Amino acid sequence: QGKITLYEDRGFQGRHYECSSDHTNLQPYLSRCNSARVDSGCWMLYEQPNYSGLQYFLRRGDYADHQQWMGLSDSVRSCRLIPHSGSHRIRLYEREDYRGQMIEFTEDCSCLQDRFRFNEIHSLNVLEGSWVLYELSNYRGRQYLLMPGDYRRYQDWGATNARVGSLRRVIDFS
Repeated sequence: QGKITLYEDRGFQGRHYECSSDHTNLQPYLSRCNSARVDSGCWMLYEQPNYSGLQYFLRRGDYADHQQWMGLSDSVRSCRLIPHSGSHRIRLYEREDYRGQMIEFTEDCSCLQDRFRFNEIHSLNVLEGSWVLYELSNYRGRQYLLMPGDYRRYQDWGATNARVGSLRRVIDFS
């Protein structure tokens, strides 16, 4: 299991709270959360409560500022713990309902354009080892979490589109 420490203020100060399980409302404990520390496991922070807004992928390490975990927007009133770390297999599909060209990955892909021509995914099948799609390559944009399941559209993970640049697998071992 994962275990992080979130601090209402940066540099790990002010009020602090340790979460070892999925949460939908941290407002009562944290009013901001400008920094975080991940001891183990992969955690995701949501700008909105009940995971209803933007998400930030966090991994084992120390973050003294939000902008470090890709915090595009301060705040953060909820957080979830990402399960799965065994095998990592996923089958991205061009069109919805697993239609059109398909490609399967089993590791990190910094540059999809090298493995899959299409620059967007409108569906995918995650068998194991949750994944994290990135709008662009070199992981420097938006990020979406794909838990183990069956996706037939991009709206499943609440996305503005399908545009995909890269993808990684979530590991709690590291």
